[PDB]
Amino acid sequence: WNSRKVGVLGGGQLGRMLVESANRLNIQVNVLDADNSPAKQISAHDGHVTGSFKEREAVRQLAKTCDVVTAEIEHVDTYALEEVASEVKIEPSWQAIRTIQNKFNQKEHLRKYGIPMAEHRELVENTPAELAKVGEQLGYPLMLKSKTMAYDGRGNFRVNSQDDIPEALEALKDRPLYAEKWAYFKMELAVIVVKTKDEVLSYPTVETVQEDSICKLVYAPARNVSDAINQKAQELARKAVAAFDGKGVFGVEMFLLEDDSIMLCEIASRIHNSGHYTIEGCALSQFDAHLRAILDLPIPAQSLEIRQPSIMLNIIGGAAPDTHLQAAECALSIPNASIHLYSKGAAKPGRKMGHITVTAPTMHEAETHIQPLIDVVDRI
Amino acid sequence: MWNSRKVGVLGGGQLGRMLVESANRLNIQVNVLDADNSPAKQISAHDGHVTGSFKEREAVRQLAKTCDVVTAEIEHVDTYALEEVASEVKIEPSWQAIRTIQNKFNQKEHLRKYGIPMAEHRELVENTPAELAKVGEQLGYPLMLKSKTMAYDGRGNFRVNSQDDIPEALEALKDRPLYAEKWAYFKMELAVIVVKTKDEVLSYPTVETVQEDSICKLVYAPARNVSDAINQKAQELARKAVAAFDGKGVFGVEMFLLEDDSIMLCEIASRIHNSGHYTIEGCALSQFDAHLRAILDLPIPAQSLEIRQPSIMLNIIGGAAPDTHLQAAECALSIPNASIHLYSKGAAKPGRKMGHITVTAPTMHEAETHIQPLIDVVDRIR
Ligand SMILES: Nc1ncnc2c1ncn2[C@@H]1O[C@H](COP(=O)(O)OP(=O)(O)OP(=O)(O)O)[C@@H](O)[C@H]1O
Ligand SMILES: Nc1ncnc2c1ncn2[C@@H]1O[C@H](COP(=O)(O)OP(=O)(O)OP(=O)(O)O)[C@@H](O)[C@H]1O
Ligand SMILES: [Mg+2]
Ligand SMILES: [Mg+2]
Ligand SMILES: [Mg+2]
Ligand SMILES: [Mg+2]
Repeated sequence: WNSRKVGVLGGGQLGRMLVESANRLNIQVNVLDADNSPAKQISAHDGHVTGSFKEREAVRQLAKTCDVVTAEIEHVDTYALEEVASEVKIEPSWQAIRTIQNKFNQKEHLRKYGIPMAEHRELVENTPAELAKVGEQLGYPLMLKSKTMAYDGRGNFRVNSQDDIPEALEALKDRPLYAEKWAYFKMELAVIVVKTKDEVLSYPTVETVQEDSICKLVYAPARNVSDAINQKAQELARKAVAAFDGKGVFGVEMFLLEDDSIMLCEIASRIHNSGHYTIEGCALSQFDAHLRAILDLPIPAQSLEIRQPSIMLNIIGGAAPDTHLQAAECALSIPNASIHLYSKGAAKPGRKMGHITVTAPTMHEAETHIQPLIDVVDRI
Repeated sequence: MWNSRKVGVLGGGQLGRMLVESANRLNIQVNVLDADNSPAKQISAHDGHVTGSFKEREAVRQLAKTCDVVTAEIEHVDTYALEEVASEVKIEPSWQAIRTIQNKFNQKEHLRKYGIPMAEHRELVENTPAELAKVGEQLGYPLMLKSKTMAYDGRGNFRVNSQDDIPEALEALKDRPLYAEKWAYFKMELAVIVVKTKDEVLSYPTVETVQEDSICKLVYAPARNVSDAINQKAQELARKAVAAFDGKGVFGVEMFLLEDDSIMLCEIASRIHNSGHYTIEGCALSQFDAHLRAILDLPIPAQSLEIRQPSIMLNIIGGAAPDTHLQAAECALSIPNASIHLYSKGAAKPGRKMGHITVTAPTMHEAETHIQPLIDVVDRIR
């Protein structure tokens, strides 16, 4: 069962956690990324392919040596993937990844399936006049969005008023964009879905908190949220994921609106930051679940249940190249703190350097244990 | 710079591997001393590892020259090279400790003065039936004939039902230093994992262990059906045993619970032990996380070794077939809340510890129910 070889496009922390799981199962993983990547570092064998998963020919080498190829990002060359689909299984599917990696197309496909979402207008002209018109239809503020290559919200620009139109466009020059109606959410939610060969399952709904457009915190499960909203959100995520072909873990972002209704923010065709808490909080982490789904191995549902309330805090670079080691050093003394350093090295501000996951029998207790670290992070 | 230190591990097996697993999470470098491609090395792709044996003087010397601290994943190492190197590298736990622990007759003779309860025993100065018998005549039958040295998985012990048994005994444990212990009729076996640090002595809760063909099979944590009085008594015994040795690190203590509720020591392991594998999922800080911090003087918050939910651990022991462990692993895939750990040792040999499965649940009763089918399976295959 475990003699197959899994190829992973990307060798960052996501790829790494993934390799932690395969290692557990003695399943070989061949990472395609820079030599030395966080993920090649815990997997000492010769099967790895050095290069970019944006580069056609490497992806080609990866493929020809693997039984299944998967990705640890949604910005991979799905055309290069399309080429080898003859040679190797690809999961999830490259069409699904293709639709998904372009934020506008993902939304329009989803619309066919009736998924609650924020209204938007594709921007064909990229002229301040075109945008003014949208503004009139959608109102301010508006969230100007890049369709592709999007992450950490570096390709998004909040347009508060007709007057920011120029800064917005200068900000997001040379890209296809769409403008989306503003989501007045009271909380951001996320659900990790496991799409298998036969079913679509999900972990419980959690609460995500981004600072500076970057994920800073996750509370699992979501604080002050009725089991119903929880289910609803889950139920929604599963349905949105089902509109895709292929297997594996999908990260689903959502918005909790003031009336407690739910809208989809965006889907990620791969294991995702919101789910790192499953390492310590559930029987099978999303990494475990991903491997299993793409190789058709059983996935008991109770294994995706949350064992104890957990709170995950990302370690993000600050200006000083050690800060991440500062957060971690502090972490060493937080009770019930589980520390994950990414072995990326020296920090660049805003880079994801590691994460700390804290558990306790109750959320309150967990919040109490981690505050001091949260504090340290804020201050420094 | 706390995690910039380098850790040398004498031994690259499953235990060292799990140690590496912890070091990896803290991004701490570990230089493994063992054969190329050993389990621990496989998840550690750097060029610092040492190729050779933990029983080998110079290899041990070489490794030492390469790190800040040397620790071990096994008891059977050259404590004479470590003594040679003590002025060059910190070694934790102490080489003297491992030196004493590695010889079981010496370990127990050391503990006798610290007043630890244990079985009566007699060293065998000659491995002559003539000798074994007079011994037979001193502690009665049946008795456990045991090699003081290179012991594991009972691969060095023989139960001696009686005199007719003798010759077999000697032949099985031929050309080894031996000792003989009076039989211990326990009503159950228990173990406590202890951690010695620069300023404290911590411990995990007591668990119930179950051996089969003298190899550890399962672990129930905490121990089922043991009064509160018993766990304390157990915790104390263990901690008392540990205290008789110097060094920082994790130690495992195996005890016997007798019919009358008294506990006697079975053996103490100078390092991470099978009894604690459940800590990976049962606690915030695993025994492996604990060991690394202890030896590096890093904080170990106490609440981090408290158990989160009941758990049961089961070892995947090889059988006649060298792929059966995959069969157990494979059945595990379907057990609810079962976390599979496979060691990457290759084809199985009989009795080899191939990997382990850990199942947790809000209650032991539920953990047991989940696990049963897996047990049923492993047993079929025995
Ligand atoms: N219409 C909107 N209204 C309000 N807030 C929005 C809107 N779109 C985005 N946001 C805020 O922007 C954040 C980042 O948006 P998004 O997830 O769409 O960007 P990204 O670059 O895709 O991020 P990621 O790092 O997750 O790939 C959201 O998590 C939410 O906080
Ligand atoms: N006197 C004794 N009476 C009865 N059983 C005994 C006795 N000594 C050992 N055993 C049985 O043998 C089991 C394994 O023996 P022991 O730990 O001494 O050997 P070992 O080779 O050191 O094994 P390991 O290091 O793998 O634990 C004990 O757990 C116990 O159940
Ligand atoms: Mg995104
Ligand atoms: Mg997002
Ligand atoms: Mg032993
Ligand atoms: Mg033992």
